[PDB]
Amino acid sequence: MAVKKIAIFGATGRTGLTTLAQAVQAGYEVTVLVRDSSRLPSEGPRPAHVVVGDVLQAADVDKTVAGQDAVIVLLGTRNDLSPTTVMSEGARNIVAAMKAHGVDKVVACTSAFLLWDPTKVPPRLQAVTDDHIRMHKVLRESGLKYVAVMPPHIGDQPLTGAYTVTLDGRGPSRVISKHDLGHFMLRCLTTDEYDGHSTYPSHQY
Ligand SMILES: NC(=O)c1ccc[n+]([C@@H]2O[C@H](COP(=O)([O-])OP(=O)(O)OC[C@H]3O[C@@H](n4cnc5c(N)ncnc54)[C@H](OP(=O)(O)O)[C@@H]3O)[C@@H](O)[C@H]2O)c1
Repeated sequence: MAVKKIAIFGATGRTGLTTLAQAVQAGYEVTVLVRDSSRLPSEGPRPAHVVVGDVLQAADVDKTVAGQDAVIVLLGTRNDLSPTTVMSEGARNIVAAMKAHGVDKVVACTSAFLLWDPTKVPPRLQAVTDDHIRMHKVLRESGLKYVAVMPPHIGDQPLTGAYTVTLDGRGPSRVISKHDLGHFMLRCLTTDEYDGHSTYPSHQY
């Protein structure tokens, strides 16, 4: 069940690339903000609008949010586990841009670790999780219609469209395919029922 319009942050990442592809195939008119467009597939279905810039730069974010109906956030740091503020700085700029333009809907990916007992989060992942927590707080405090997508391990299994979604939020499987995760990000554009909730998509493959 697919849908049509939007801006994607993090479209060049693992989940971003398939979310972008699914969004264009679905019929969405998609804008992306990318640091470097050579990381978009010079092949795959082409976004309506590519803007080159940095989510840390407010004016770049403002340009990419202008005129959108909703915002999808798949920012991340790849396999870099170092301390970072990119996601929380990005979220702050996204919130400011959404407020200025009257955009209300943001679907943003952090991590299922925000649903764990904090004493059980793997220490090596704590610096990244800290910035996920910072980003989530920014989005919660914004008062915008915010779906918090908190996935467990992101796998590479093909798209099923058959995953489960648990609200607020633990969840019985510890994996979600990147393709199913992107499918779910876009599904969240089709309904208000997850707004203000945390969501944990998962599946057994
Ligand atoms: N198992 C897992 O890996 C797992 C589990 C749970 C949650 N998560 C979280 O899920 C999210 C998505 O992960 P993923 O692996 O699909 O993403 P990823 O491969 O880490 O991609 C990160 C994306 O963010 C973009 N980005 C980074 N810094 C930026 C900046 N300053 N300005 C603009 N764009 C920037 C990257 O662009 P560039 O291409 O220019 O770098 C890329 O598009 C991440 O937050 C991750 O921590 C991951």
